[PDB]
Amino acid sequence: SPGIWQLDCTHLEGKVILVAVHVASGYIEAEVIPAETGQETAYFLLKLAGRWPVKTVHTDNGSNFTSTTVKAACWWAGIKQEFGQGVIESMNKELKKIIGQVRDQAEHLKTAVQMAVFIHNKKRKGGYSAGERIVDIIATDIQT
Amino acid sequence: SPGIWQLDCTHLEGKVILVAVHVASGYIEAEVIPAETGQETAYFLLKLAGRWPVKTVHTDNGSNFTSTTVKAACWWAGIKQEFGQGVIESMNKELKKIIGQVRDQAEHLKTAVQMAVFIHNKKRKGGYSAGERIVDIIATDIQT
Ligand SMILES: c1ccc([As+](c2ccccc2)(c2ccccc2)c2ccccc2)cc1
Ligand SMILES: c1ccc([As+](c2ccccc2)(c2ccccc2)c2ccccc2)cc1
Ligand SMILES: [Cl-]
Ligand SMILES: [Cl-]
Repeated sequence: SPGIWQLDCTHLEGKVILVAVHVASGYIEAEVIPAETGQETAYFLLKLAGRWPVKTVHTDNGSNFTSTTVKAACWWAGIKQEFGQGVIESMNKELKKIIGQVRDQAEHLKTAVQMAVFIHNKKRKGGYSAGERIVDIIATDIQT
Repeated sequence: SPGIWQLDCTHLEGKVILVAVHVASGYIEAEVIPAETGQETAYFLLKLAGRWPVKTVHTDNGSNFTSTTVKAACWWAGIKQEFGQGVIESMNKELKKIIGQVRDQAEHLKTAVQMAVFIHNKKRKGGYSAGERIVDIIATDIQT
């Protein structure tokens, strides 16, 4: 299902990392956020939905989606919560693994996170990359 | 040329808006940044290059790309500066136009910017939208 995304937060170095995964492809979008709050979640959701066709979002922490600010962002962008596993578990530990490997390539964690996203999305696995798969899935979906 | 992006900053309400446009499609990515600095430009460049295949970036303010931090981000991500107009002028005023129209739909400007990106990218112009065009262009490019 091409419009389904998974969104969670993880923690590293006293900071919070919001990680979104496009389920059908394994492509990730991530941001280091200053605090685990509804405001940050809502702003990220609105940003993502303007960049990719987001129809439903799943999470492993349902409480992350209860705040008025998150519900208003889902309302405006027309997102609904996905009510129904292997891919997502493998992308987050793999993201932390890649972060660990490039941590010394930047001063700040936020920089290393985006180096990790870049490596993850371009890594051919075979054997296309997640980046190649999301664009194929969406482009195929557009054309009927 | 599918890997070319244009990046500039604009100003509204005492704030700075970084606007990136994928030249061949008119798709936009934008962020309200706290300051017009090399650090913010570099972080945005690294983020963008992990999400789309960025080969060259053009700007209407060449000085925006001279800081060690921006050059290091371009080095790491393998981006080069594009050395060689209608589309970009039409997207920024159009973004400010859409922002003006939704400004009262959110408290903060940063929220309205991302509502404006969302509307812009989904607007069918015919007659596909910029979002549809970038995915078609990239997916076509991948497959030879
Ligand atoms: C490999 C080696 C060095 C960096 As550099 C850097 C800065 C502090 C500690 C360790 C590495 C870097 C550039 C941009 C953003 C984050 C880190 C770096 C290396 C050479 C010239 C400029 C910057 C990246 C990859
Ligand atoms: C993010 C930014 C704005 C809203 As609204 C609102 C509009 C004007 C000033 C302040 C907030 C909102 C409406 C209803 C319930 C919750 C939030 C909003 C109102 C009307 C149209 C679009 C958005 C929601 C989420
Ligand atoms: Cl850094
Ligand atoms: Cl707001």
